[PDB]
Amino acid sequence: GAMGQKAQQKNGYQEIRVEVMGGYTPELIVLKKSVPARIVFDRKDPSPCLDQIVFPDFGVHANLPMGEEYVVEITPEQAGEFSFACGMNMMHGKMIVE
Repeated sequence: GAMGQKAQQKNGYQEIRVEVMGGYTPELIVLKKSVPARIVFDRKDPSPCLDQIVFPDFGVHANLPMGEEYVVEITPEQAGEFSFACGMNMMHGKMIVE
């Protein structure tokens, strides 16, 4: 039942809305390669483990505003299995670049 979510392809860039409520809604986000992609993190739950988000495969660390959405713009120049989480051995977020 662990199905992934495909991001929407816009005019030259991709976008995906990740509903943050007790965890990450889209367990695995699928995106293309060599294309600018933005991840929209909508904070619905004021969970402490969801206060900050860091991409260990991109080197991007940002904070999420409660009651609002924070977008992370990245450029996947390599095809493979990527991931995102908060802290270390916690949360669950995967990304697949074609």
